[PDB]
Amino acid sequence: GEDIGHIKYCGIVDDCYKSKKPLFKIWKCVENVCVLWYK
Repeated sequence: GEDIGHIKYCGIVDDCYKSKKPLFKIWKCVENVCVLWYK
């Protein structure tokens, strides 16, 4: 299990990642933390 990574307690609404023009939806605000693509 993880242990204090590089989270930031949610992003803002739907832009957790740091970029105003990404390539694909990955980082999202979930569980009050930054989560990647999950199927």
